[PDB]
Amino acid sequence: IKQGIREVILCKDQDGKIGLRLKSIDNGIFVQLVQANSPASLVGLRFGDQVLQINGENCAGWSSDKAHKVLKQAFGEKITMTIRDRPFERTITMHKDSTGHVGFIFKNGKITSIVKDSSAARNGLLTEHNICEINGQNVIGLKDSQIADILSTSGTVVTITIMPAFIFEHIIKRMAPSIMKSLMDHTIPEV
Ligand SMILES: O=C(NCCc1ccc(O)cc1)c1ccccn1
Repeated sequence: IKQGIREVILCKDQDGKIGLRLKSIDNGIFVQLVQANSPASLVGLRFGDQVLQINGENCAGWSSDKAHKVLKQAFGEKITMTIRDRPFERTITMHKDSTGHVGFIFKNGKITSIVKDSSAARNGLLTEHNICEINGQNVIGLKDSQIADILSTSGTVVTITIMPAFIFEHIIKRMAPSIMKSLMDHTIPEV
C-alpha cells in the first residue's frame, strides 16, 4: 500500500470497454471491480483503488451512475486517471510455522479469529476484516477452499491485504457474487 497518488493512462479495448466498475464511497469513487484481461488490469488498477481524477476532472461527490456515464462519454484513445493506492487497506506480512500455519481462521473471505502464539497473533492481524489479496494476488470472490489452496502453496513469507469488513461490504453491495467470482481479476500481473 503505497503513499502514492499516481497517474495511469488507459485505452478502451476493441469493444469499447476498460473493464472497471466504480462505487461512490464517502464522496469519493473507488474500484469495485477490475475485469481480467482488460485495459484496467494491464495498467494495474486494483480493487479498493481510489479514483481522484478522470481526464483531469475531480470525482468528489459523483454518484456511481455518473462515474460510469463519464467513462462511456470519454474518447478512449486516451483516458487519464489519477489514483490513490488501495486507501482502505493495509498489508500484513507473516511467516508460517513448521505446520505451515500463519495462525487464523476465516469464513467468506473474513478473518474471524486469531490463534494464540501464532505469527498472525505476533503481527496484530485483526478479525472482522475481509481478505482482499495474498502475496499481491486478488482473491475476492473465490471460495474459502481456493484461498486455503493459495495459502498452502505460498512459501513461508505470506502477505495478506485486508480491509475493514464494514467498508468491504459497503464497496461490493449491488454487485452479484457470481460476477465477483468469474470476472474479478484474480491473476498475477503481466510484465
Ligand atoms: O451511461 C449512462 N448512464 C450510466 C448507466 C445508466 C445508469 C442508470 C440509468 O437509469 C441508465 C443508464 C448514460 C448514457 C447516455 C445518456 C445518459 N446516461
